Amino acid sequence: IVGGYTCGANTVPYQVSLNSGYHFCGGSLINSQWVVSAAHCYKSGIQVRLGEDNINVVEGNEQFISASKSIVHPSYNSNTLNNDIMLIKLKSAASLNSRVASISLPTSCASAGTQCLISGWGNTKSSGTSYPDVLKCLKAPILSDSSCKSAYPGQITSNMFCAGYLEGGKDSCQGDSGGPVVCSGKLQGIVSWGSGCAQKNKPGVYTKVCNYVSWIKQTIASN
Ligand SMILES: N=C(N)NCCCNC(=O)[C@@H]1CCCCN1C(=O)[C@@H](CC1CCCCC1)NCC(=O)O
Ligand SMILES: [Ca+2]
Repeated sequence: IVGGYTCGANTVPYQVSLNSGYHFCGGSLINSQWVVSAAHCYKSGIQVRLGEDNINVVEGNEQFISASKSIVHPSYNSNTLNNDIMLIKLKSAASLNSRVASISLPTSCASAGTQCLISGWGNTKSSGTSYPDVLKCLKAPILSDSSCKSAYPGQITSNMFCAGYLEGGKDSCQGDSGGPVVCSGKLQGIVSWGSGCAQKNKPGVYTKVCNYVSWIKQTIASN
């Protein structure tokens, strides 16, 4: 997260860290047994880490659970990142508590202008590399689809939306992938892609979760 702020230990209890010997992507707990992340974060051998703040220090509120199965969206296109969403099931249910909680799915999509909270352990430098060990947060509004499509001509589909600032300075970045974009208490987005980080006229692009609610519900009930 570039231009963001330290969230504060466990203030975003639904945030998860996907670990394969190291943290490689973020994710969101939707219930005691299921996590939603980005399809491009797909990998074999994933351990889901919950109740995390500093990812390099065992602080006492963590829950480390292995993934039993991963399901990438049937229409995921790795070339364009359209349908960038994947569901991960935990080998055993997590114990929900004040520091480990699930995030609600949207009943409807949000509109441009709505403020959202994006979080992660990704790079904090636009022109450089510096990875924080504690969770970073960023408040940013959903931008109009016209602003989004003007920035990325011919690359934005109906399954995507832009969020951030056209002036640059604040944006998600490498390492934030798969992380949550929560607006009005609902999971509205998943950190997907962008062009660099915090660059003028190059906002972040996110998977539009509201379009996948039915798929999510059907898939988790049958697995
Ligand atoms: N930058 C912002 N605002 N948010 C960070 C999102 C992180 N996602 C990626 O880096 C993804 C991860 C999967 C590989 C690609 N990669 C990118 O962002 C690519 C985007 C392109 C990949 C192929 C489909 C078209 C878009 N580029 C990164 C960059 O431009 O720096
Ligand atoms: Ca820790």
